[PDB]
Amino acid sequence: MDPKSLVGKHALVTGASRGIGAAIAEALAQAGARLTLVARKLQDLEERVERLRAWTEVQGEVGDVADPQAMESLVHRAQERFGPVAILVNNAGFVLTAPFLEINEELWQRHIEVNLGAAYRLIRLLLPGMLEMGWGRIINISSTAGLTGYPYAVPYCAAKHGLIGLTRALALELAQRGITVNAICPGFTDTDLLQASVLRVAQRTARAPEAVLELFARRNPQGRLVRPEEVAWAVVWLCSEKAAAINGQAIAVAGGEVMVG
Amino acid sequence: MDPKSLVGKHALVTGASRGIGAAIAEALAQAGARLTLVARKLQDLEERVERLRAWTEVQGEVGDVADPQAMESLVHRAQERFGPVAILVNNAGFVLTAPFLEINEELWQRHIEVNLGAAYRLIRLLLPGMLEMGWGRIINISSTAGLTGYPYAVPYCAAKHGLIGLTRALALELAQRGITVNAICPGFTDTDLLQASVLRVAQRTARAPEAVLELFARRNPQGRLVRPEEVAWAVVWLCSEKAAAINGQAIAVAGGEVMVG
Amino acid sequence: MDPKSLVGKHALVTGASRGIGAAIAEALAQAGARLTLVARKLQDLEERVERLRAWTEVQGEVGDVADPQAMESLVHRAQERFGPVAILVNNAGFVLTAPFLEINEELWQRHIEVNLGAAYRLIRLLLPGMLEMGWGRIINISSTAGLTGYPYAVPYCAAKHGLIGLTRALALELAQRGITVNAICPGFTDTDLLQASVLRVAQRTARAPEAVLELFARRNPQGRLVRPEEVAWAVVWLCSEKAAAINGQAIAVAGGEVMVG
Amino acid sequence: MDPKSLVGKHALVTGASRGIGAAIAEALAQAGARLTLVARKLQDLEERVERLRAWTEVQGEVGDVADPQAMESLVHRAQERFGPVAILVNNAGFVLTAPFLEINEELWQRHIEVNLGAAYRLIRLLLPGMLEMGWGRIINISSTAGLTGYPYAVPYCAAKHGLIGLTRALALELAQRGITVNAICPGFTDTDLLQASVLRVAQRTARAPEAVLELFARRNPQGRLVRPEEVAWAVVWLCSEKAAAINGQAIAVAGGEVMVG
Amino acid sequence: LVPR
Ligand SMILES: [Mg+2]
Ligand SMILES: [Mg+2]
Repeated sequence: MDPKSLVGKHALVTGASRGIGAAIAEALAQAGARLTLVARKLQDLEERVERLRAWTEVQGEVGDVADPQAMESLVHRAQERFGPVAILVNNAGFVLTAPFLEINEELWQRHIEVNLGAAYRLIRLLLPGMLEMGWGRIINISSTAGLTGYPYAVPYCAAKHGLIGLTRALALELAQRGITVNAICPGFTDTDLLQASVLRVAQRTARAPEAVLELFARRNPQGRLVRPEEVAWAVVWLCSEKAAAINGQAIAVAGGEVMVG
Repeated sequence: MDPKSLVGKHALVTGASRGIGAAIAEALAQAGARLTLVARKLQDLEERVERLRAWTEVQGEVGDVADPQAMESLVHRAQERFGPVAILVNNAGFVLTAPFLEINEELWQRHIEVNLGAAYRLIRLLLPGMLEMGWGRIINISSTAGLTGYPYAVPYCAAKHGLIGLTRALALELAQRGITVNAICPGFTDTDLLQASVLRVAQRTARAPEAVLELFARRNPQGRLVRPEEVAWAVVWLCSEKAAAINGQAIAVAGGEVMVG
Repeated sequence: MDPKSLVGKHALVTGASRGIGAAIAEALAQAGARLTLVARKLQDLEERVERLRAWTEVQGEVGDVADPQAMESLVHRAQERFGPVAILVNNAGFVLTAPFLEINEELWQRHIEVNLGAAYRLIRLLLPGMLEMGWGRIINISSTAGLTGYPYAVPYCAAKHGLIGLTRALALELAQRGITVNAICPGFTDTDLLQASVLRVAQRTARAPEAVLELFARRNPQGRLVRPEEVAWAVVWLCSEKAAAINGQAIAVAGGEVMVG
Repeated sequence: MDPKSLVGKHALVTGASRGIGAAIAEALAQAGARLTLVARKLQDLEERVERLRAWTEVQGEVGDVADPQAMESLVHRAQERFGPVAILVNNAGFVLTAPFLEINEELWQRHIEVNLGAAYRLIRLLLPGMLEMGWGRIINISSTAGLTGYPYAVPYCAAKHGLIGLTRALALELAQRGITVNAICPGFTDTDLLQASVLRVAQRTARAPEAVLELFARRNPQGRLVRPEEVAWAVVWLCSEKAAAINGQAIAVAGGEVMVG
Repeated sequence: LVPR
């Protein structure tokens, strides 16, 4: 990508304070896009906004993507300051692994609403602006669980696969409207949250954290975790005008764990 | 298949009064399975039960698969009469095509609950019986909308793709527990509901119903609609013990419209 | 199948003397099809023919499927005795696992000619007869290596994927000609050929053959090898007239190792 | 020049004088890679080399990729001038559409050798250099015919699917060796080669070339042909170190015609 | 949540 590629394009990213969302925001900022970063907590969001102001005009907003009323108000405030959103990156996730019979109606609904319902409601709010402008990019951060199954992750796989279905059908519906709809499907990514789970099980099984990291990296044929910057690289690539022919695709960022076709 | 293959196997089929569900019930009845047929209306359900009693012991139960309390009671009554369910065929569907922006929260939720949530709740209720027996078959009737996108059918594609995700993850979870979990994905099938829509468009465009049937059959490379019996043939094939190696699969019954891999 | 049995249908099966091919021939013989069994050696072929004559009219023919002149003559002799071939099961395979740089031009060509070229030439020879009759079934026995990659099996994966490509394009070309073209993709199957591949990789990775057998069965989520009868069950299912809507599909028989969609 | 990403990386591109190959060479030249451009004809290759010397050090070599002896010598000459090849883009293609029965052994072999065999031999020649350097990129330009079937293009689909199988297996084999192997699958692209295919099908189906061009653009949901720049954009994206996690993937560049997963 |  060029240094002044997405200049004058308002991009909104959810789950932006840390991990994958933070790296996506950083890659879009280095490309010149004006950013709206959405996160659940005030801590880490304001620090990310201050850091990314060195490259572009950045803004932060706190809100729960599951709450429709909170998002309807948040979207209005963000579009009032930086205009309509041209690039939307849906990066909200939730996974609680358990045997299928131990998943009650409430936990089933939470997986569906966070991983699929939130993206539906945000697209519904920002799509009129994209249609009015005649150009747009909707990028859904799904997972390898949206392309393949995992035991003990039935609700997560069902919701993430549903996000690929939403991606594919909407890509065809908006094909001749100047908007592309794509999904990026990362495998296990090296985030501060993952490093805490590695350190937790290492402290509980009397093992070194490096030995525990091997268990997480085992599914990746490259023998390592995916870096958040590698997920972000796939996102920024799609925002270019030369990526207009990329539509309805699920790009796996998992070292070969899932090989799409 | 053999004429006395599924003798002594209790099979429960939803959406059994007409179309695909009726053909599935007929094929399972000719194979010798004891049937519990679930449908929303009393009318065609009792007629189907009376017709299928010529081949096997049949039972009819009326209930809304979206209501959990109604299904919890229905399952208890059916298992009291014919014992635990060994074969579950989830065939509940709902589709209302519209532009994405014209899909309110209520309509979005209805697509998710009928096409995905109902299968989750019925599997949750009948899986303990299958685990106790050490053998079972969970067959989810999805659609080609679970494998590819269609414009103006975003919620239907999202829910049907979610049913493939549920299928895949649960197939891995139950792989060494004697149960196979598979999805059958029909394309446009020649049902009384579809024939009403073809006759409606023929009477609105001054065309013969045969010319309108060409538009519906256009996506099928074979130039015809899928027959309900062809969907049923794929269901009964999976119930055999020789189909134990078929697990986590999505079988498209669409003449080549979707070519799986 | 009893109501729509294969009586009066000439079926030709390659690699028929042992393993998957023998189980396919047995299933087709019990269904009433007249069989032409092709194999490289005379030894187990004539024993299989004598055993299967209890169910149907069987014929044995020896030949190398890689040699075009030998197959052109063999086909002529078989069609002279039992008329044109209605069902063709391409079950010729060859795999020699090695690092990519240790695969010379000769060995690369052998993988392409046995696993893909042989199916092309046999379809070219028998397709005019199927078109004349207005009905036919072409069933290509590929592998999970036709749907996913495996290290140290690059030429085998390339040739087996090519067979899926042949399957898909020809299914669309013959969609309205009464013929279905499908592929069955088994995982590791319990055969004498598998035992040779186990001993080969054990001698190359400094491991015991029992550890290699367990490693291959570990790829199958069901914790066991696929039975040849399970592959045969998927073949005979496709030959029914009720399986006319199954076209251009790749059916994985691998317990969930590969989940198609 | 500002984009200094692939500076000091020797990239070899086949089919580089015109169309997709020319756009790939242009994108790699603007990124700072030293280029070896291979084409069958001296015409247009020398002119492309002279034009691209404004951005980077370029070299032109004429040779038939089907001939192994000619390629073995060509590779030696190119590596003598610019050192070992770090990026290999296999963009050799050949398609002659016809009914399956009108494809003789010679024409079948030409499709296999040009679309699949040439990539195998070039990877075999350049992979030792990539392993020695500890870094590499193998990018196979396949097609939507490598992911789905097309009537009247059976040999092209078989060879292009085989190139995806080569891509997948080799990606796993080289996963921990610093090299990624991926395939880019364009749909109908606006090139001089496409105009020849349009004129060929028009002369064979008694239709005007304008009607054939519209029929091919109708398969693309975006209602237009893919631009060569769009295919090139997907190639250069993969060459970055931030695309190291993209391995064993097939990226469709077809507006949503094929939706990978 | 710092704006601007
Ligand atoms: Mg597909
Ligand atoms: Mg897959």
